Amino acid sequence: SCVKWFIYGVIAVYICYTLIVHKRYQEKEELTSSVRVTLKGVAHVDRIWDAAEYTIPTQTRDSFFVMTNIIRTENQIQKTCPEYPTAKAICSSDKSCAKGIVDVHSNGVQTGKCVHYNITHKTCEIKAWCPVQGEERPPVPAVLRSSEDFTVFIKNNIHFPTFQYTVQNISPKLNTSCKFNKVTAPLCPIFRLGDILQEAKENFSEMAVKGGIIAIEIKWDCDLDSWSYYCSPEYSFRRLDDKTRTQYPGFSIRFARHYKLPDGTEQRTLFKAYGIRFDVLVFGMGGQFKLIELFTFIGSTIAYFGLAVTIIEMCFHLYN
Amino acid sequence: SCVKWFIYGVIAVYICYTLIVHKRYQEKEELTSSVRVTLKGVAHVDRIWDAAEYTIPTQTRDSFFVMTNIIRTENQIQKTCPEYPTAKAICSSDKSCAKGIVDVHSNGVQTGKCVHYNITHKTCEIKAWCPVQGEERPPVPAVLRSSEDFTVFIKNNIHFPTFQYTVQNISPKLNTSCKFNKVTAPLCPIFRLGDILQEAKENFSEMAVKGGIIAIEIKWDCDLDSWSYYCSPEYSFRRLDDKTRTQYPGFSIRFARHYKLPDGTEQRTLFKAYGIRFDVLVFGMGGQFKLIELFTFIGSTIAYFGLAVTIIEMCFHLYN
Amino acid sequence: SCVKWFIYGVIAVYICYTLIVHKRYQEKEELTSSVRVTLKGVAHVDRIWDAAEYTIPTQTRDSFFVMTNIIRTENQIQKTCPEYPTAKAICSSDKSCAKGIVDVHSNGVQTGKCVHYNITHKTCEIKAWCPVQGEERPPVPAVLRSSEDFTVFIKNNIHFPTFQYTVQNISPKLNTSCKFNKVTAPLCPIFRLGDILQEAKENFSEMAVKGGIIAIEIKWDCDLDSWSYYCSPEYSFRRLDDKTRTQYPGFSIRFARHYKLPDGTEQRTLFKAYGIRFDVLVFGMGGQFKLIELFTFIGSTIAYFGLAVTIIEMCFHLYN
Ligand SMILES: Nc1ncnc2c1ncn2[C@@H]1O[C@H](COP(=O)(O)OP(=O)(O)OP(=O)(O)O)[C@H]2OC3(O[C@H]21)C([N+](=O)[O-])=CC(=[N+]([O-])O)C=C3[N+](=O)[O-]
Ligand SMILES: Nc1ncnc2c1ncn2[C@@H]1O[C@H](COP(=O)(O)OP(=O)(O)OP(=O)(O)O)[C@H]2OC3(O[C@H]21)C([N+](=O)[O-])=CC(=[N+]([O-])O)C=C3[N+](=O)[O-]
Ligand SMILES: Nc1ncnc2c1ncn2[C@@H]1O[C@H](COP(=O)(O)OP(=O)(O)OP(=O)(O)O)[C@H]2OC3(O[C@H]21)C([N+](=O)[O-])=CC(=[N+]([O-])O)C=C3[N+](=O)[O-]
Ligand SMILES: *[C@@H]1O[C@H](CO)[C@@H](O)[C@H](O)[C@H]1NC(C)=O
Ligand SMILES: *[C@@H]1O[C@H](CO)[C@@H](O)[C@H](O)[C@H]1NC(C)=O
Ligand SMILES: *[C@@H]1O[C@H](CO)[C@@H](O)[C@H](O)[C@H]1NC(C)=O
Repeated sequence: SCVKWFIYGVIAVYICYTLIVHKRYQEKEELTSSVRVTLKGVAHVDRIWDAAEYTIPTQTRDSFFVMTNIIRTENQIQKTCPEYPTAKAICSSDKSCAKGIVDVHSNGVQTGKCVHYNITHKTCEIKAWCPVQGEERPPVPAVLRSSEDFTVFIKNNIHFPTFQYTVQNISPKLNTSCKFNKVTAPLCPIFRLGDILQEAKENFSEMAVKGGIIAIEIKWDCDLDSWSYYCSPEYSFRRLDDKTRTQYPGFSIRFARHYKLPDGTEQRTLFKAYGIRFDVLVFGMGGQFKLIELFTFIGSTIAYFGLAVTIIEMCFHLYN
Repeated sequence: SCVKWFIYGVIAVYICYTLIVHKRYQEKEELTSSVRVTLKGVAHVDRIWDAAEYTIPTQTRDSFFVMTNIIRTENQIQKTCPEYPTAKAICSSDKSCAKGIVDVHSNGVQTGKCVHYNITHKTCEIKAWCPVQGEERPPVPAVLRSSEDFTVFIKNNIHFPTFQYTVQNISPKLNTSCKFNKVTAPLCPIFRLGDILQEAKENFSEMAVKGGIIAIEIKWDCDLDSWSYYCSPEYSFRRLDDKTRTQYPGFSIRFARHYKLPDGTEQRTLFKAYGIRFDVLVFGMGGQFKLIELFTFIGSTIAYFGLAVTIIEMCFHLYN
Repeated sequence: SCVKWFIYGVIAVYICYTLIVHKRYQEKEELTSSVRVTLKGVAHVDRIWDAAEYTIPTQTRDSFFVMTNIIRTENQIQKTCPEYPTAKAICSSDKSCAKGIVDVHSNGVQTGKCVHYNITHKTCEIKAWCPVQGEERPPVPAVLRSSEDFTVFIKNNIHFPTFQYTVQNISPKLNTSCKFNKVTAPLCPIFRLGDILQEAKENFSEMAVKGGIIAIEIKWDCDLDSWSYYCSPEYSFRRLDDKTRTQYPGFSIRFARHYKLPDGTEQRTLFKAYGIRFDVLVFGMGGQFKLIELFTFIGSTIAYFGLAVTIIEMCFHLYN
């Protein structure tokens, strides 16, 4: 009959483990998140890149983009010019150049003339925004590599609407001259971009040349009970784009700045901006004591394990 | 006896409660949402602010931004100038200004000289877009406070792909001259921004100074069965950022408008636009009768509670 | 006595079915996704529309927007002009035109005078960006209808962080000269926009006039076990806005390009750009064998079905 009370002890111990460890006495709710970011830093290389230059106006609620490398082509006007030298765009004679837009890779409608691109090579003439943008190989060191030293301030506000409870990842009074540390300052959400790529096992200088995608994962697992109150974030950092060269890594945005000359003709300045798009993913759950939950758990285990206790009871009776 | 059939009655009543109240006969599916917004309104304050002035192009699917307050600094050129005099940017001598150092408060790379801003205030000289933008105190009544009277038309379309059923938050014929009221017109998705912030227990005049974040929460709980058909939206409104002064509330975007002067050198106009970012959160579930589910429920409860019945009959028969 | 071991066989075959089909030996994990898109194509209509022209800078992680139809109003200056002829704006005499307080549909503050719009009709004078933008009905064939032939390259990388495993929807070495095929080339995520709308049962020519919303749904159901390895995406395509005359379909963005005249006064060019906003929705789950999961399943079925077996054993003895 020792085996019997061993089974009873196992059942009781399991019910208490489930109750306490899994907190079956509390209601759970998924958090509702709000993220805001503010960038600080300036790079002076052939131009002064403050935040207004290396950012685009942010209406998104979960991500933000920092420019790390730049290809700029200025004062381009709609006219005729040589195509950029592409396998299908290089020509020896006008017979190679078909009229109109031929493939999706062209920057303009082809006139059919084969015209010099540089001293050495010829290429198909096109009607386009001229001169066509032609580095195509981003600068050997990244232009805005200095962005490694920029800092980002991530204001994350979490809401449990049922519990009417709100938390943020900021200490009650925060000294700005702080840098995030897992143990010493967990409530300092100021991150050096280089440090972020560091925790993601990535080399900023290398990644900055062609861009990429970094996920800032903020996890909240919250107990709102007065006994054992824990509600604080856990950050992890991960690179989301395949780093391998053949698999098309990196990220860039294309944009233009349009101008009008005194004559009235429109002229534009075309940017291809490689950069890192940071995706801020905030998931989490929170729980709080509720009587209805405790009662339903008690009733549930009383029913189920009450049936188990009686069946095991009669089993030991009927056979011994 | 009495206690036995009391237990059987409790079991039967519970199976019925579960079946009907929890609708265990229907398959449930989580909705997939689509939001579009269109803003209407004009403010005449020193300039004519129509939608093209007080919004930025919205490619995001979950949110939209309305400008409420504005700081503009015009005709700034890349050169050297004094930093803006903010405490901890002030200096008496050149040793306080480190050379080539970008600090959290600085708008440019420091030259290392300490230079006059006023007669009275000296500050670290920097290479930056000059003059530096230095209000840091947004206009005392909000510039676009009148935006309180703008209206937003929120077109929400939800799909249940399994059920191949689609719903919108718009009445079958909608008069534009309607304005949302919780009870009188629930399917009028035209909202006065002031009314939204009112529903969020917030003062538009106050919030318009430094900006903020409002969540427009659209809840759908849908029964698609013909005998009890309910599928209509439920709106709630909540401010997501802590409004307290010390915890860094508000929201803004920085952007610039670039021009070129005749010599070709760049000059830009820098905007710091405080405003409200509205985040449209659409959550929801819908359910529809399915035979496979009803059969699974009947089979499940016959199995489990059939075993329970055999326990009570056989086992309590064994005794007495 | 045959019925008893028939019950045992049904239970056993069911345990095996659940184990194998539902893969109860696997830990399951929800997907973490990353999408990048790149647009390629050029349209020649009165101007050269390359990607910098028909797109807006995209910082969002789940969507992208292509312009299909355009209304442009150039050289708009703040001054007085007639309102656009909308029902509430047409007037025969000055008494209908109220001064100052405007309507939500007005483009500027009213002077209170009733002034000529055409030869034929008059309308209320306003202070606004003049001339007001007045087609209100987009061009009868869409101006950028040719975007049908543009291609989009959708780079999707999914991560299972617990299993430390990542996949992408791109073949291991991919030649760009591929076009997506459901069966022949499923790992070629290069789509012609026309073909996208085709798969969604939509006509690009038709949709291009007023725009709309297309959902590109990428589903991953992944088994990472070596003996049964499947991890590849399946795409579906759906139009999210109700295709119907009265229920307000279509999509557009408003933006402006500001210029300065030699005088220094502001001049702007106002765009209403109709287009298709494509939403890339990536959901999925993946699973991998884990010993703790298999053990918890073994223990659970031993517990539950051990009680069931003893119950029916006691029943068959005690009664027949
Ligand atoms: N990425 C970042 N890394 C580090 N710190 C950051 C970062 N982003 C923001 N901060 C700090 O956050 C403070 C509060 O900024 P916040 O109000 O949220 O947004 P803004 O900086 O746009 O200001 P605003 O809301 O418009 O008044 C800023 O004020 C100040 O320090 C700055 C500040 N400044 O930004 O210039 C100057 C200052 N003094 O004393 O000169 C004091 C601050 N402060 O105490 O927070
Ligand atoms: N924020 C808002 N608050 C209130 N109503 C809004 C708002 N946004 C849109 N509406 C109304 O919604 C009607 C349908 O808008 P819709 O046509 O989808 O708008 P878009 O700007 O996308 O234009 P489009 O359809 O592309 O030509 C509009 O037509 C009209 O009333 C407008 C309209 N208008 O100028 O937009 C004028 C009009 N009269 O009578 O002059 C009648 C309308 N109407 O009855 O719907
Ligand atoms: N929507 C699209 N439809 C079809 N193809 C697309 C699309 N988007 C991108 N591609 C192809 O993807 C190739 C790799 O581009 P990717 O690395 O993703 O981005 P970027 O082009 O910005 O990179 P980069 O800055 O050049 O390193 C591009 O190179 C090329 O073909 C282009 C390319 N080009 O973009 O100009 C020229 C070329 N030749 O031979 O001239 C060969 C390519 N190629 O083989 O992939
Ligand atoms: C001319 O252009 C072709 C195409 O890129 C290139 O291979 C060649 O090196 C260029 N020659 C000069 C003079 O730069
Ligand atoms: C100096 O400039 C700062 C700018 O905020 C101001 O606080 C101070 O009163 C000014 N004093 C004079 C004399 O300009
Ligand atoms: C006059 O303007 C109104 C637009 O409301 C239109 O009904 C009418 O046909 C126009 N007549 C012209 C263009 O002569």
